[PDB]
Amino acid sequence: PLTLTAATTRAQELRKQLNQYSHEYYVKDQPSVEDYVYDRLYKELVDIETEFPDLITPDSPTQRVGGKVLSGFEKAPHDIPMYSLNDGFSKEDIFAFDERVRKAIGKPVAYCCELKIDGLAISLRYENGVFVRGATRGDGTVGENITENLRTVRSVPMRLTEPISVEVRGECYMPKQSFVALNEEREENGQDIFANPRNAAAGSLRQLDTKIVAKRNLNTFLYTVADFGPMKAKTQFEALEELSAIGFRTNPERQLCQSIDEVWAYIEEYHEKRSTLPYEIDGIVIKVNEFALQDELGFTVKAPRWAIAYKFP
Ligand SMILES: CC(C)(CNC(=O)c1ccc(Oc2ccccc2)cc1)c1ccc2c(N)nc(N)nc2n1
Ligand SMILES: NC(=O)c1ccc[n+]([C@@H]2O[C@H](COP(=O)(O)O)[C@@H](O)[C@H]2O)c1
Repeated sequence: PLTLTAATTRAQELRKQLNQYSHEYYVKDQPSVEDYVYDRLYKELVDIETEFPDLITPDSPTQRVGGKVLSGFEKAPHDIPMYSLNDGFSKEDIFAFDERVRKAIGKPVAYCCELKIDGLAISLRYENGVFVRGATRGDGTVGENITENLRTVRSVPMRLTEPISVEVRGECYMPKQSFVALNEEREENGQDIFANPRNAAAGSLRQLDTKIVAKRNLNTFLYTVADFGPMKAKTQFEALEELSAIGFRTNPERQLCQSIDEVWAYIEEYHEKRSTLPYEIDGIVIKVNEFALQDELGFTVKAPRWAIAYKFP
């Protein structure tokens, strides 16, 4: 019953179908099929892999549960630095930022506005569509290679929609509910609770046992293209849409603003919706939308001159 030949073909069918369902469930936050449909196919795949372990692949959904236990993390260089952001705290700071931008560019400019997610910055590298390296930001030029841990974060694709080679960046965070649940479990086990979601996500990704990480319910929001590869985006808003197109999870609250006044309205809007979000945010990030204009503004030693983070008090 069921030969290696038949199982080999069936395994790929299952991985493709299950991965599509996972993409819808974890990346789109909108499943198409009921859980039992996914569970049935998943069990079939588990049976095939148990019978023929050689059919297990890096992109099989069964690998999300982890298993490897590292002795420590290897250094993860960032040839393209992961910059920090300059901060603003008042309406004055924001309009001041706009003034400097207009002074340098010589004309009004559009701004892509995004929410600043309270989590840990991460870099994801793909070669021919295959996930090959996951890394923390560290000090900006050198972080930690946490590839194995990130393989367990359900929203991180193991194989992209297109076999392209790129490096993208974003935030890995822990949703409020999972943060609450985790602290309750720690209280039950006599452990020190995490002070906030940020520390919980950072501590989770520092865990050497991938099995533990797999149960931490971490999620992601990607917003930066570091190595474009064949990507076509020419603006940040376009980049966000393209990141979504190739398979990554992006934050849906993004908005392209045609004026600094629209920018401030965005800030006021989400400062109010803040408590309603399933994840914590420490602010709003405002970026000159056009890459050509970002290039003109350049970077300071620490951050780009074309973006600013409005921090909530
Ligand atoms: C804007 C940027 C600083 C990312 N960008 C970069 O790090 C970056 C780095 C080299 C770049 O270009 C170079 C490429 C090669 C060599 C030198 C520069 C361009 C952007 C940033 C930082 C933190 C963010 C955050 N917490 N939330 C959101 N929503 N957005 C954020 N955006
Ligand atoms: N309906 C779907 O498309 C879908 C996809 C992935 C996981 N799930 C559910 O998520 C839970 C965890 O499953 P995984 O650990 O395999 O990701 C299960 O309860 C499963 O049914 C549902």
